[PDB]
Amino acid sequence: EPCGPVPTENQLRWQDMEMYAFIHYSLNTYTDEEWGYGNEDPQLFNPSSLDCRQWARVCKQAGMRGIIFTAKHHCGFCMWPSAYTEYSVKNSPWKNGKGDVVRELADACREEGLKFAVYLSPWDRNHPAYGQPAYVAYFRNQLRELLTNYGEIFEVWFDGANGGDGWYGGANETRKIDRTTYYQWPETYKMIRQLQPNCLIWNDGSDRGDLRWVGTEAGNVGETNWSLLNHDGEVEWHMLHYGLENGDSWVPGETNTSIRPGWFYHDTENEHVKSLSKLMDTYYKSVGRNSTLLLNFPIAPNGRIHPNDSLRGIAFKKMIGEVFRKNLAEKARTQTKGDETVIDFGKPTTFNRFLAEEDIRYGQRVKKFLLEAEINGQWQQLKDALVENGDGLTTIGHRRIICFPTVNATKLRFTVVNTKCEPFIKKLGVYLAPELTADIPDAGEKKSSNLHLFFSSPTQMMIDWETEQTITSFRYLPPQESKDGTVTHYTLWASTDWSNWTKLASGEFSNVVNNPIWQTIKFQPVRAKILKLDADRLATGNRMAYGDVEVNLK
Ligand code: NA
Ligand code: NA
Repeated sequence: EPCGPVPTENQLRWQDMEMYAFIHYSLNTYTDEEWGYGNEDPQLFNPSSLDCRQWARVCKQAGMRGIIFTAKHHCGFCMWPSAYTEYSVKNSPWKNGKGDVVRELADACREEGLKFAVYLSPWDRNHPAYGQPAYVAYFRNQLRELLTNYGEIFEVWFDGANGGDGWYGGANETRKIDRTTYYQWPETYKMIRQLQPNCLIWNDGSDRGDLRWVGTEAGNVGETNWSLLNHDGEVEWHMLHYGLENGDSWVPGETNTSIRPGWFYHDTENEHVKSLSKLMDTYYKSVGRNSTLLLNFPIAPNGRIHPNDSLRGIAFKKMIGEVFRKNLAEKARTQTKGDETVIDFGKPTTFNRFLAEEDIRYGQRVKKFLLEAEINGQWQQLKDALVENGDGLTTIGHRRIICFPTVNATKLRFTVVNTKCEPFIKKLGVYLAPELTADIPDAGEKKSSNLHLFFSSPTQMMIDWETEQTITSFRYLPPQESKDGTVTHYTLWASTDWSNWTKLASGEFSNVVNNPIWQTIKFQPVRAKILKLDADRLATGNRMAYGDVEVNLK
């Protein structure tokens, strides 16, 4: 009964995993860097307390259905005793060079009932022949090892990220490849299919794999999300984030992000494990937007996931269970006339979530829908409160969840406005999510939790919005866990065009160490799109830290 491209059985089961974990752990875990350069010393790999069973337990307790593990990241250090390199745990002090992290994690996923997956970085900064054909054969030999010796692999991840320069066996060169042709993916893809016929291939930047990136690391996919791409030709950013309405291939998007600002463990980020409200936001913008959530939990130098991350994951899984515990549509009278479905609760009913699912076994069909609630005898249009322009009511696909201000309503109407073919709605749901407040245990809410906060480097932090903003003040809170990167001087810029621009500040945080209270920066209202905070000397370290920041508006 189909309509446009349809997913394979593998792609259906993957989609139903809903959330699974990423785990990043490499030599740069020990150098406090997001990337390793390729000459990090394997002697660094010496955790005091490694336990892959803890990783699996933590992930399972956050509601993850599997784990994708960095068997090898960009620096090229291998987490399993490959036959093809010495740059691996064969030559680390951990278990006297006799350990295999891929094995222990595979076993632990098995023990905890989690699916297991591997990330094998195509870009390799250690290998002397990177960018030459000999590295391609090395890559495949290693991939053969991972898909032969560790049981069932649910996904294989080929990062598109490439920074050009690396140690490269001592050459210290910057090397350029043609990403469309260098890795020779088709021969590699055949091997994957042969060794692991149930495995889904994620790739970005070249030959289409079974899954696609969503074009950002922030943890969202488009409010419009077609699980389609075309098989051939270049993929624009817009196609990653929103998919392609008439794409000739089912290539569903995977929403990847970290539970911390960085992918790897950093001590200064222990205070910034994303809050419950931020993760719920990500949930609604991944699982709630026809995607899966790939949430990264990094391993600390001691070989364990940090307890902050663990506690937050549990609070997250708990809240998701609470929001969706009671489908209010279940007791209601539901009927469909034409393109209109009315859920009649029979009495005034309080809710703030709507959920629809298409039966995507038969493809993705809905292009546009409407939501109305009958409030005091009058129909009122609802919209997606998480979408800034438009009502956000376009595609549905695997699952679409719509948040809106809580209403007290006797009926809700769901209308399929536009569709490719006759829609097959497999499920409809209505729910009352509880208030997200700071005092929820382990929620970790901060004033900055849902600001788009990132750094450029350790003098400078930046904030930005989607729309343009009239900013009347800015506040800085020093770190309260430890004082390592406390900011003493500060200068603060605003901007409308990303060109850094205009200066608000010049100051000095007074007695900020012996008195870590909120610091307020005074300035005339600026219209701005971006803020820019400079650390002008850092009290005890090399990366500026903060407890929290607040941006006030008109
Ligand atoms: Na393919
Ligand atoms: Na909140």
